[PDB]
Amino acid sequence: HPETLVKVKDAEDQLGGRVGYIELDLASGKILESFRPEERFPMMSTFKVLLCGAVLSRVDAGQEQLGRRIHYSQNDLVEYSPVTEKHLTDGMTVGELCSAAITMSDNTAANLLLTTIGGPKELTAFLHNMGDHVTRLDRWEPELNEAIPNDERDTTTPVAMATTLRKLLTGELLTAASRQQLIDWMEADKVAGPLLRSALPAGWFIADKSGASERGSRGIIAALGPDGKPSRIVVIYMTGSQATMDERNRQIAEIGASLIKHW
Ligand SMILES: [Ca+2]
Repeated sequence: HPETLVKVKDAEDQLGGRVGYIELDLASGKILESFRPEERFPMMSTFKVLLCGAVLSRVDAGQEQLGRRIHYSQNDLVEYSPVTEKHLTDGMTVGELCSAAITMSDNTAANLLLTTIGGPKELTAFLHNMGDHVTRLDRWEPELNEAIPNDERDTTTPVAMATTLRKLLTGELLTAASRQQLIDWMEADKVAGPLLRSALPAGWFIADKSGASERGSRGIIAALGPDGKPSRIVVIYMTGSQATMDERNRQIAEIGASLIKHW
């Protein structure tokens, strides 16, 4: 029942640490509501959407193909690689790797993709090149995660991430086909059930990507809207608390319910 902003502040009171929140209109790009919009939070696995954005950009520039098959070895596997560990013989295409990174948060998939473009620093250059001088990626998986306190490495701000996500999903930075492919992968997210999706009514569209660090942090970026069409971008970051994963998940779910009931 509580207003979104009230619920967000409540969440922070309960969890400790900091909670960052922003809602932007997809069409206009106007900020509808926010909390700690310009403060830095760790991106965690939410960066994987940006990564595949840079990938699709290379596809649009004719420097990459989603169908290009990549072979790797057991030496390349890092923690949490549910998809890539199953394809040591047949490998995976660039498209499949992006699907795995986004829909399953596969870590090796992200690392392989990062190699195709020259590493974390090259992703940062891509961000700078599209007008995002705030967001920065510094490390690989899984080090880029968890999460030492307000160390600026591998961080963004609610408003920076939201603005950058809007530029990727709308506008002419990517071709229409690539824009659709990006949101398609996000729609198929398979590991964000307990979050915003748990509070979404029937017939609503949602495309999202979550992130998490063993202890302290949690995040979700999403494009959602009623009647099977996305109309708003929501970004929620949490960090610096000693609360359990269950509590973190619950608070996000409650913030999502407030957003919907007050749409
Ligand atoms: Ca507070």
